[PDB]
Amino acid sequence: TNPYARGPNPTAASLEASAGPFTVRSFTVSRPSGYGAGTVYYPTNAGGTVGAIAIVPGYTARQSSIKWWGPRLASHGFVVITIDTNSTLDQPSSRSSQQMAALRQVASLNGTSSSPIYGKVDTARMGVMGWSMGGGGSLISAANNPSLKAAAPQAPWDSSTNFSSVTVPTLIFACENDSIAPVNSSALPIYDSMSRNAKQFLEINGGSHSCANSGNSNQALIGKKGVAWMKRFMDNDTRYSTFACENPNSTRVSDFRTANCSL
Repeated sequence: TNPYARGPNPTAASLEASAGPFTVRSFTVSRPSGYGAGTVYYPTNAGGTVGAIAIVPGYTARQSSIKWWGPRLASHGFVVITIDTNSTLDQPSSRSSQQMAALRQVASLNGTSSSPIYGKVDTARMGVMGWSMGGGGSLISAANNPSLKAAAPQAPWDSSTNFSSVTVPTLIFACENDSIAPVNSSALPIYDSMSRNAKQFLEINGGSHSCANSGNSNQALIGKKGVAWMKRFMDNDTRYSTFACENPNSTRVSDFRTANCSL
């Protein structure tokens, strides 16, 4: 038995719903250490300790842009911290440092008896997500921290597109009609550069730069893929191999690629 498997056996319907099986609670981090602000989402009675995911917004943006991932991921068995950065103008490298500082504080809170997540986290199993410059920061986090178990940035941008060192399983959400971080100069070159990992490229048909943000029109598919990826690679949970690695064969997807990802 896989010691990290949590929750009921997945179905397409349960992964496409607005929330999974677990009840979610949240709190604001009182004294954030190394980043601007944080909200922690966590499940009640997930059946064991769970991995932690840190999510960072883009340039000029705040937690609201990426908030929907908190309850969505937490309700399937993850502790999620969404952050504001020290300044909304921080660059991707600074976003990566703040993302890792947020994970370090979640690990610290796991050992803090007064914290609602006391004893709820497996601090050896962490993942990174983020939008735009926060997506580039997530790739920087993966490159610099290969002990991370999964990355799933959305519409990523960085000055450099070369992430060939990344060995962390990485799902790239891309937005077909992005005019801010255009797919052909950002998300797709980033994806192509990664030769050392399990990876996936999922481009949302007709999507603008904000196509995976809170309030987007593809939460069923995007949330299914995000949860399935984190389940498969943070929990080593082979019940999610098909969901994580399959082509959706959906009109909502304009481009799908995957490598080293077996059904």
